[PDB]
Amino acid sequence: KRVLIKPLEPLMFRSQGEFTAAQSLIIPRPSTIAGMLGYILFNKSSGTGDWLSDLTNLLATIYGTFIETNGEYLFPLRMGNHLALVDQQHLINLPTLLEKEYERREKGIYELFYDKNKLFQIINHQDRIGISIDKSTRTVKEHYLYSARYLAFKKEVNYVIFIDNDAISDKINGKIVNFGGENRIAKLEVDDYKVDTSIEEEYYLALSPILIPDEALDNFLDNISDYVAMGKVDKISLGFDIANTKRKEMLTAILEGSIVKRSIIDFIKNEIKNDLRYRFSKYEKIGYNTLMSLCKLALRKILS
RNA sequence: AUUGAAAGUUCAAAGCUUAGAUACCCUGGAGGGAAACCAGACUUAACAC
Repeated sequence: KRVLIKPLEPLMFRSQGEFTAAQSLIIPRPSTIAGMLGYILFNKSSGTGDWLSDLTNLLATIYGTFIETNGEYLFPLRMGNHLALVDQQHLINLPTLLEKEYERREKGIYELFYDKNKLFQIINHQDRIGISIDKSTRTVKEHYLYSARYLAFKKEVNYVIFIDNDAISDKINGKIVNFGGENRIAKLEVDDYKVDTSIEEEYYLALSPILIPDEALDNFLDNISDYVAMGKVDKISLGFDIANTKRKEMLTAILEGSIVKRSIIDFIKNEIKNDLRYRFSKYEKIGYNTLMSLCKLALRKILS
């Protein structure tokens, strides 16, 4: 039902190329969680060139990711190039604060992203530099000096997701998994948890990157205010497929932690023919289009 | 079936070099070899009567 991913050690979720150190994301993308879960549930017989088909077959609908620090729940929130983790008690008045007056707008939002921001109390950015040594000289092998900015945790942190199917939630319990990038470790634990679904509010929080079908890109973009009140829109890669050893895709997405307006739902519902409808239904199945209500902890997918 | 897999911050490297516990500094100042004390005490023996 509810799955807590507890990182045993600093993590690495590489983003935006490798070219001082390569930076890590705060919240891992849903493709990473889906890939770890499929890695657990894998069987070496269902192979197909469609990574997400073989991945949707291995599991069920996964709901987006947030932070459980110590009983508290933190949620991503971005204003544009400004990520933060806030407890939902500060998301309540947010829509009121959105089309509130100007100076009150900046007062409130910059009090949220700076003092109410619980990111740095939780997250440290730990640069790690490694090298490679040739086994006969015992001096650094030439050209092998790499760096990466890992995501260290000051206090114990969990990533929270919700999975619908309860059959896999038995062979997922207590598994030690290779969560993330350069061979780091996290533990999964499964617990029964109660979460509402599909509330009809006006302002939702993108818990996961809301994908855009690359057909309504111009449509969605040239009038952007109609769908997102605050957040970031960026072209993101969908990761790396283990089977064929390639990058996955690139799609414009509404980065997790954005504030979406109810209209976006109907918009996405009107711009998908059967083909890409099935495609993006799969995408949502593995966990991309997850919304939460600023009211309370109540999730819903956009299409499903 | 994870923007993945793989990769030792490793190698060489003397806390060394110059550098005086030295300079100035009286065992001196104060302090009576003094205080007390009789060169004195006393006659005895013998026989005669």
